Amino acid sequence: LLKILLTILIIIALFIGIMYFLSTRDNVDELRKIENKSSFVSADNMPEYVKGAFISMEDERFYNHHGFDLKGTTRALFSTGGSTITQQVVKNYFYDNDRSFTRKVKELFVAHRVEKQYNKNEILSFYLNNIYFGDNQYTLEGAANHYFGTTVNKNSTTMSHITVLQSAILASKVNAPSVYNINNMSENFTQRVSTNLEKMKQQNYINETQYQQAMSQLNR
Repeated sequence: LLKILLTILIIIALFIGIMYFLSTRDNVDELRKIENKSSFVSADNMPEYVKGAFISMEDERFYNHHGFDLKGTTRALFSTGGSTITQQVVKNYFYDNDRSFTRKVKELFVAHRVEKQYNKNEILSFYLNNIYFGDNQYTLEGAANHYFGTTVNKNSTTMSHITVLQSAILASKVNAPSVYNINNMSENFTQRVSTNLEKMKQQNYINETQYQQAMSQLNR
């Protein structure tokens, strides 16, 4: 008996070793291809409320972990469905197409590589720069200009910068239901972006004067 559960260990292992060999490759720095994007901006060149508008909702402890976050993985494993900003990256670039257990696992193997190789600001720039804001917008810059006419490059001087409110909108589309329309937001959506403005105030990405600003704006 103690050997039957063993013979199930080495198969999961064999399957995990199977899993590894299949992640290769799937090789970064293919990930660096992103940077050529016409409207590519880098996170260091954005406001900190824009950075946090995503961090706080999606990956509340980004610069901490090294790819995997178990307290959000357990919540996904229903001790309460979160992906690290690193895993989303991986998936979005490579696995944008398919989901399967045999993918989510190797997606852990790949995300590991990208933490090994890149740094947190690089990473988070692939994330913010290859994601869908539901209008055929896959860059935060594209989406920002496209929905509000504002920019996310803090060094910008030609276009008007992006407001606090707007950040929580775009952060909160990223993983909203395909139904959640930024052009016309639902009571259900306009409460989702709020769950967000709270997570930034809470996490200190914004102050109470900025916070009320958005929520008055949201209720405008």
